[PDB]
Amino acid sequence: KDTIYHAKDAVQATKPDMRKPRLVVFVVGETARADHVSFNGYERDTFPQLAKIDGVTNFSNVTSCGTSTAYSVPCMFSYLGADEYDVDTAKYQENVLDTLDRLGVSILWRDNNSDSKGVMDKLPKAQFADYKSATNNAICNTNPYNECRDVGMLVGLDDFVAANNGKDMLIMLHQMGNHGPAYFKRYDEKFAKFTPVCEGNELAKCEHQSLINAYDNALLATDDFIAQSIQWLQTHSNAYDVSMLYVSDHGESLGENGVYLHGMPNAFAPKEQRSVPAFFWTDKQTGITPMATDTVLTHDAITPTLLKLFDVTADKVKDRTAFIRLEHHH
Ligand SMILES: OC[C@H]1O[C@@H](O)[C@H](O)[C@@H](O)[C@@H]1O
Ligand SMILES: [Zn+2]
Repeated sequence: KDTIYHAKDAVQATKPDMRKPRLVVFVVGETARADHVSFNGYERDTFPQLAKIDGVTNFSNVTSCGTSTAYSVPCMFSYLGADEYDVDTAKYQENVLDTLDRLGVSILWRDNNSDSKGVMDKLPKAQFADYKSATNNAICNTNPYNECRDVGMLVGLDDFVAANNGKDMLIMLHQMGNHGPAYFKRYDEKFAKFTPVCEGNELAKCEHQSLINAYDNALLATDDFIAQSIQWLQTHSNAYDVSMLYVSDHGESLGENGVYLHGMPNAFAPKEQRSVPAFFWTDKQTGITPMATDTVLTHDAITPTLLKLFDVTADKVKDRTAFIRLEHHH
């Protein structure tokens, strides 16, 4: 079907031959709950490595648009926003990646989760890569499950930067993250910090604390993946203005009222399935400034954030709140 347009007015105010090119990693998270983030008040240190990195902003009031991967991911990149979003027609709308690609930003999507749920479908096929494959992902033999790890998506990104030398670049890394029910499979042994761990597939039959322990160990591995993603960006900070955005697609029920996993219709889904973490990191020289940590935010903030990071204006989101501010200190 023909593409329905939303941002044909979009203009990029500055080009990478007149200022530093910009390089952004957007980590599309999976199944992570805001209330299990240390920064949000959780009594366990689930993000020790991010805690040591300067310039990380944690956002304490972020609500997902939905409770599943197929529903939330397209909306996260949409112009319609959660209130007018239609999952069944999202694929035919111009989305924020379409706009950025059209204006010259090089887009890459690596996926260790499933796929882009239609978001990459209008862009050239080679700009999407399946990193659940052990012949794309070199980090699948570190665990007895032979499960490919999110950090494997960082291997060879330097090839992409070199192939796009001096251009603006936006790289999506779609995480396996905290996907259940087998939380215990989601992390290598070095992250088996909270013990004992539920290693059964029937969650209600595990002792509750052992389920929480497995879930929190999986968060430690995501803390590590985000920290290494920032470290990778930092190797490019002299030539590029580098930033990292993380937002989870939805949360997770962990036995409250006997509910497990996610995917429940928004009308009656419990809050645990909607309250998600978000982090923003940027290098000091970029001039990008985060919004207040307690700003009331939703997935609708993602599209204007991605546009602002590349100096793009679009009428459709002119009134939207982003994760980053409009004002600039000189
Ligand atoms: O029930 C169908 C859909 O309803 C939405 O409100 C939820 O966010 C989705 O996860 C679900 O798939
Ligand atoms: Zn998901």
